[PDB]
This record gives sequence, C-alpha cells and structure tokens, in this order.
Amino acid sequence: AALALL
Amino acid sequence: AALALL
Amino acid sequence: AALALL
Amino acid sequence: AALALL
Amino acid sequence: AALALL
Amino acid sequence: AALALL
Amino acid sequence: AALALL
Amino acid sequence: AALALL
Amino acid sequence: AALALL
Amino acid sequence: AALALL
Amino acid sequence: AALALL
Amino acid sequence: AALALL
Amino acid sequence: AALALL
Amino acid sequence: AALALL
Amino acid sequence: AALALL
Amino acid sequence: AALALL
Amino acid sequence: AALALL
Amino acid sequence: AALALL
Repeated sequence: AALALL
Repeated sequence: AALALL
Repeated sequence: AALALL
Repeated sequence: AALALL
Repeated sequence: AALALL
Repeated sequence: AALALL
Repeated sequence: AALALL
Repeated sequence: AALALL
Repeated sequence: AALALL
Repeated sequence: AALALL
Repeated sequence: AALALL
Repeated sequence: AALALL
Repeated sequence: AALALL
Repeated sequence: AALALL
Repeated sequence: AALALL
Repeated sequence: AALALL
Repeated sequence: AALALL
Repeated sequence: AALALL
C-alpha cells in the first residue's frame, strides 16, 4: 500500500 | 490532496 | 485499487 | 475532483 | 470499475 | 461532471 | 455499463 | 446531459 | 441499451 | 427500468 | 432533476 | 441500480 | 447533488 | 456501492 | 461533500 | 471501504 | 476533512 | 486501516 496526504 | 494505492 | 481526492 | 479505479 | 467526480 | 465505467 | 452526467 | 450505455 | 437526455 | 423527472 | 436506472 | 438527484 | 451506484 | 453527496 | 465506496 | 467528509 | 480506508 | 482528521 502507498498513501499520501499533501 | 489525498492519494491511495491499495 | 487507486483513489485520489484533488 | 474524486477519482477511483477498483 | 472506474469512477470520476469533476 | 460524474462518470462511471462498471 | 458506462454512465455520464455532464 | 445524462448518457447511459447498458 | 443506449439512453440520452440532452 | 429508466425514470427521469426534469 | 431526478434520474433512476433500475 | 444508478440514482441521481441534481 | 446526491448520486448512488448500487 | 458508491455514494456521493455534493 | 461526503463520499463512500463500500 | 473508503469514506471521505470534505 | 475526515478520511477512512477500512 | 488508515484514518485522518485534517
């Protein structure tokens, strides 16, 4: 899994 | 922005 | 699965 | 924008 | 499935 | 706009 | 199926 | 506009 | 089936 | 079935 | 507007 | 099923 | 707007 | 299922 | 906005 | 499941 | 904003 | 699970 909050 | 690869 | 909120 | 690939 | 809200 | 491929 | 609201 | 292919 | 509201 | 109120 | 595909 | 209120 | 795919 | 309130 | 994928 | 309140 | 992946 | 309050 790969998660990003930008 | 919010991104997810699952 | 691939999710994006922009 | 909201995008989903499932 | 592929969903988009723009 | 709202698009769906199912 | 393919749906569009524009 | 509203389009459907079923 | 193919439906359109324009 | 397909229903529309416009 | 109100749309339904059933 | 697909429902929309716009 | 209110959208549902079921 | 996919639901949206916008 | 409120979005759900279930 | 994926939920968003924005 | 409130986001959940479950 | 992945949760965010922003």
